[PDB]
Amino acid sequence: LKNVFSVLLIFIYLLLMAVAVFLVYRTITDFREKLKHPVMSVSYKEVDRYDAPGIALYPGQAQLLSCKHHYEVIPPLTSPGQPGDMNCTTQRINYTDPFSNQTVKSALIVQGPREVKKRELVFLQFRLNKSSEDFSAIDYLLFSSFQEFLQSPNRVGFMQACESAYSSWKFSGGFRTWVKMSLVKTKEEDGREAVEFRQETSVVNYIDQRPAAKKSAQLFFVVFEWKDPFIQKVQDIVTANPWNTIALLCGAFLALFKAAEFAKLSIKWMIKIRKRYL
Amino acid sequence: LKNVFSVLLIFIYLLLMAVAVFLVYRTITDFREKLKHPVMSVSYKEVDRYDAPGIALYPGQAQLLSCKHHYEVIPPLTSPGQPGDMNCTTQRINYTDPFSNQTVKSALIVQGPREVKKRELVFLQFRLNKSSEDFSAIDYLLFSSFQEFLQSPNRVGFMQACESAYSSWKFSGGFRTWVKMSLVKTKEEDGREAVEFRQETSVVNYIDQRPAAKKSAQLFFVVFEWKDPFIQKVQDIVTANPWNTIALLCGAFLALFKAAEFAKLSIKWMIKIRKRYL
Amino acid sequence: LKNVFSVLLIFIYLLLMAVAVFLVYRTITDFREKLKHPVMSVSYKEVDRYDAPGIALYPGQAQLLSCKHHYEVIPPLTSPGQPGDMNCTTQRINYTDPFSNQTVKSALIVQGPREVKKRELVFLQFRLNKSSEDFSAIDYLLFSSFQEFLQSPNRVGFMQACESAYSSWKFSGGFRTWVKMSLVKTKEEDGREAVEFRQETSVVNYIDQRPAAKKSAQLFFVVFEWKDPFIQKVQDIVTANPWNTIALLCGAFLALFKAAEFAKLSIKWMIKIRKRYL
Ligand SMILES: *[C@@H]1O[C@H](CO)[C@@H](O)[C@H](O)[C@H]1NC(C)=O
Ligand SMILES: *[C@@H]1O[C@H](CO)[C@@H](O)[C@H](O)[C@H]1NC(C)=O
Ligand SMILES: *[C@@H]1O[C@H](CO)[C@@H](O)[C@H](O)[C@H]1NC(C)=O
Ligand SMILES: *[C@@H]1O[C@H](CO)[C@@H](O)[C@H](O)[C@H]1NC(C)=O
Ligand SMILES: *[C@@H]1O[C@H](CO)[C@@H](O)[C@H](O)[C@H]1NC(C)=O
Ligand SMILES: *[C@@H]1O[C@H](CO)[C@@H](O)[C@H](O)[C@H]1NC(C)=O
Ligand SMILES: *[C@@H]1O[C@H](CO)[C@@H](O)[C@H](O)[C@H]1NC(C)=O
Ligand SMILES: *[C@@H]1O[C@H](CO)[C@@H](O)[C@H](O)[C@H]1NC(C)=O
Ligand SMILES: *[C@@H]1O[C@H](CO)[C@@H](O)[C@H](O)[C@H]1NC(C)=O
Ligand SMILES: *[C@@H]1O[C@H](CO)[C@@H](O)[C@H](O)[C@H]1NC(C)=O
Ligand SMILES: *[C@@H]1O[C@H](CO)[C@@H](O)[C@H](O)[C@H]1NC(C)=O
Ligand SMILES: *[C@@H]1O[C@H](CO)[C@@H](O)[C@H](O)[C@H]1NC(C)=O
Repeated sequence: LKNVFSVLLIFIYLLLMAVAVFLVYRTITDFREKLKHPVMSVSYKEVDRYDAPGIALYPGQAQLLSCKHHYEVIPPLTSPGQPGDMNCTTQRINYTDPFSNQTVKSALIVQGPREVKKRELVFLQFRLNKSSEDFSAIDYLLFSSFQEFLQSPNRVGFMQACESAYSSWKFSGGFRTWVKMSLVKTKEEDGREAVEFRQETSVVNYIDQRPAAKKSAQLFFVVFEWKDPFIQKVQDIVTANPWNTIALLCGAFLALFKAAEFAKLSIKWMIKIRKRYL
Repeated sequence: LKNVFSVLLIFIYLLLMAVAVFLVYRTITDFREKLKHPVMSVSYKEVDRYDAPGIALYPGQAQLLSCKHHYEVIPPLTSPGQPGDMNCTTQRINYTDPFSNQTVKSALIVQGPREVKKRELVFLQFRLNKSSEDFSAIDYLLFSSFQEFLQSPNRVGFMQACESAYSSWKFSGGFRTWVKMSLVKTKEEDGREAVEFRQETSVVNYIDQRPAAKKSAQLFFVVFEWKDPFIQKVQDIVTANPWNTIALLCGAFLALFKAAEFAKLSIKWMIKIRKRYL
Repeated sequence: LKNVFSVLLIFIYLLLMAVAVFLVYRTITDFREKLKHPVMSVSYKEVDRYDAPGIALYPGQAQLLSCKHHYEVIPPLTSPGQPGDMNCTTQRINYTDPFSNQTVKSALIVQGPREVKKRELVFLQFRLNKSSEDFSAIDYLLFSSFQEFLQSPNRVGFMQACESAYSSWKFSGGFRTWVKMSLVKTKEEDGREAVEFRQETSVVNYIDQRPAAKKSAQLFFVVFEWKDPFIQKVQDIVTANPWNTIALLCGAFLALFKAAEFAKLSIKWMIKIRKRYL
C-alpha cells in the first residue's frame, strides 16, 4: 500500500511539475506574441496532395482562349488563336483596387493544379486583337485555396486581402511561361496564417506559322504547376518548436532545485564550522 | 582508494544514463520514421567545392553546337551557328518515359560546373534548321552528381528516378538563359537522400547579324552556374538536431528523479504528521 | 535572518551556475568557430521598412534614359526612347575587375526601394543606338545597403567585395523585367555578415510603335522591388539559438550532479552490505 501510494504521489507531483512548466511556457508565449518583428524559424512538411489554389488572372481586354488540365506534358496545339476545349472552374469577380481606390480591376480566378505527385498542370491561352500599350502582359496573383474564396462570405474583401499579399507577377506576350509555384505559410502572432507564393518561371519563345493577316493579334500562354510537394512553414522560433522551450524551462527549474539543495547543505556546513570554531 | 572507486562509479553511472537516453532517443526515432509526412527542418552547409552535377539536355532534333567551360565571363562568339570548340564530358543515353511508357526520350547529359568559388560556368549552343512546333524549347533536368550516373549499374533506372525528381525546366530559343542552380538535399525517413534543384534564370535576348538566308534556323543558348556555395539540407526536425531531443529527455529523466525525491520526502513528512496527530 | 541569508546564498549559487554554464558555452563557441564549413540554420525576421539597397548597373555604352520611384503601379510611358523625368540617387564609380585585372568596369549605382509595405519600386530605362554584340544585356548586382557604400572609406574595395558576393544577374533588351529581390544575410564564423540576394524575375515583352527609323536602337527596361518584408538570416546552428546549447549544458551538469548523488548513495549501500556480510 505504501509503495502504490508513493507511485500515485509520483504521478501527482509529475503532473504538478508539468502544469507549472506549461503555465510558465504559456506566460512566455503570451509575452512574446505582444512584441513586434520576432525571430521566425522555417519548417518544411511534405504533402501527398496539394489543396487547390486560386490563380486570379487580369486579362483586361484579353479574352480567355482555352483552359485545360494536363499531366507532365503539353499536347501540341490543334490551332493557335482559336477558342474551344475550355473547361476550368473559373469565377469572374471585379472590385476596387485597395491601393488606388479610383480603379476597378477585373479578376479571372482559375482553380489550380492539386496533384503534385502526378505533375498536374493547367494550361491557359489568351488572345488580344488590338492593344494600345508599350508592354503586353497579364497580371496574376496566387492565394492559398480556391475553396476558401469560393465559400467566402465577403468576396470583395478576400480579393483585397490577396492583393495585400506579396504573390503578384506577370507573364509576357508571345511566350509560354512555365510557372512552378511554391507554397510558403507564415503564422502571425495574432493567429492568422498569411500565405505567400514563390515561383520559378521558364520563359519559352512561341513560333507562329499563322498567316500574316492575323499576326497583329498577340497570343498569351501560361502554365501553372507545383514545383515540389514540400510546403515551407514560417513561425515564431519559440512557438514553432515548443519542446526546446519546455526543455530549457525544466532545466532551469531543476537547476533552481539543485541550488536549493546546495544552499541547504552549505548552511549546515557553515553552521557546523562556526560551532566548531566558536 | 574510496575516492578513485567513487570516481569510477561516477563514470559507470554516467555511461549508464547516456545508454538509457540513447535507447529512449532511438525508440523515439524508430517510432517517428514510421509515420508519414513529418515536420522537417532546414540546415545550410557551405562547401568549398561542389560535386560535379549532371545536366541532361533533350535536344531532340537539335544538334549540339559547342560546349565549353568558362570562369565568370563569356568571351564573344567567334561565329554563331558554326560547330567547333566542343569538349565536355557528354554521355548520350535514351530510354522510355516513366510517365508515358509509349515515348522514348533522348537525353544528353553534360558534366556541370564544380568550382563555385571561381564562378565556373558551362556554355552550350544548339542549332535547329527545320522545326515543326509552336514553341521552341529544350527540356533539361539536374541531378545530384554526374559521377553517380557514370558509375551507376542500372543507367536506365537512374534516369527514370531523376525524371521522378522535381528538377525539370526549359530554356527558350533565340535567348541565352543564365541558370543559377541551387542544391537542395532532403533526407527521407527510409534513409535515401532525394535531391532537387532550385534555379534563378536570367533570360537575355540574342541579336543576330547573320544573313537572312540562315535566319530560318534557330540557335539555343544556355549557361549553367552555381548560385552560392551553400547547400540546403532538409531533414526530420527530431533527427536533424538530435541534441535538442537528448536535452529534453535528460530534463525529463531528471524531473522524474526529482519527483521521486519529493515523494520520498513527502511520505516521511506525512507519516510524521500522522504519528504526531495520532 | 537565516531564511534571508539562505535566499541570498541561493542567488549566489544560481549566479555561479549561470557563470559556469556561460563559460562552457563560450568555450564550445570558440572551438566551433575554428572549424570550417559548419552546419547553419535559417531564421526569418520581418521588417516594417527595408534599408535602401544599392543596384549597381553596368550600362557600358548604354545611356540611362529615365529613373523614377513608383508605388505598386507603372504609369504608361509618355514617350519611349526619350530622356527626362530622371531623379534617383545615382553614384558613378568604375574600377578594375577583381577576377580579370586587365578590364575596368563602369558601375552605375542606384538607390533601391525601401518601403516594402507600400510596394515601392524603381523603374529604369536605357538606350543604345549602335551595338556590336551577340546578346544585348546589362549586368547588375545588389549589395546590402546604399548608405554603407556612400560613406565607405575605400569605395573601390567595397565594390570588389560586392563583386565577390553572389548576387549578379542580367536583364534582356527589348523586355521589361520585374525583379523581386529577397535579402539573405549569412554570418561567417569570423564575425562579418555576408549578404546575398535572391530574385524572381518576370520577363515582359515590350511592344514598340515607334517609327522604323529608330528601330535600330534598343531600349532596356527593368523594375526592382522587394518581394516580401521577411529577411532570411543564416547562422551557425549552435550560435543562432544559444538557448538550446544552454539547456543541453544545464541538463548535462544536472545529470552529473545526479550521478554524484547516486554514487554517494551506492558507496554507502555497498559498504553496509559488505559490513553485514563480513
Ligand atoms: C470538360 O468540359 C466539358 C464541357 O465541354 C465539361 O462537361 C466537363 O465537366 C469538363 N471536365 C472537366 C474536368 O473540366
Ligand atoms: C465587371 O466589369 C463589368 C464591365 O466590364 C461591369 O459589369 C462591372 O464593373 C463588373 N461586373 C461583374 C460581372 O462583376
Ligand atoms: C480611397 O478609398 C478608400 C475607400 O475605403 C479610402 O479608405 C481611402 O482613404 C481612399 N484614398 C484616397 C482618398 O486616395
Ligand atoms: C478578335 O478577332 C477575332 C478574329 O476571328 C474575332 O473572332 C473576335 O471576335 C475578336 N475579338 C476578340 C477580342 O476576341
Ligand atoms: C578540350 O578539347 C580537346 C579536344 O579538342 C580535348 O583534347 C581536351 O581534353 C579538352 N579539354 C577539356 C578540359 O575538356
Ligand atoms: C537512341 O535513339 C536512336 C535513334 O535516334 C536509336 O539508336 C535508339 O533508340 C537509341 N540509341 C542509343 C544511341 O542509345
Ligand atoms: C506503361 O508501361 C509500364 C512498364 O513497366 C507499366 O508499368 C505501366 O503500367 C504502363 N502504363 C500503361 C499501360 O499505360
Ligand atoms: C543544318 O544546316 C547546316 C547548314 O550548314 C548543315 O551543315 C547541317 O548539316 C544541317 N543539319 C543540322 C540539323 O545540323
Ligand atoms: C525629382 O527630380 C527633381 C529635379 O527634376 C529633384 O529636384 C527632386 O529632388 C527629385 N525628387 C526625388 C525624390 O528624387
Ligand atoms: C570611368 O571611365 C571613364 C572613361 O569612360 C574614365 O574617366 C575613367 O576610367 C573613369 N572615370 C570616372 C568618372 O570615374
Ligand atoms: C591581376 O592583378 C592583381 C592586382 O592585385 C593581382 O593581385 C593578380 O595576381 C593579377 N593576376 C594576374 C597576374 O593575372
Ligand atoms: C543616340 O541617338 C539619339 C537620337 O536622338 C541621340 O540624341 C543621342 O545623342 C545618341 N547617343 C546616345 C548613345 O544616346
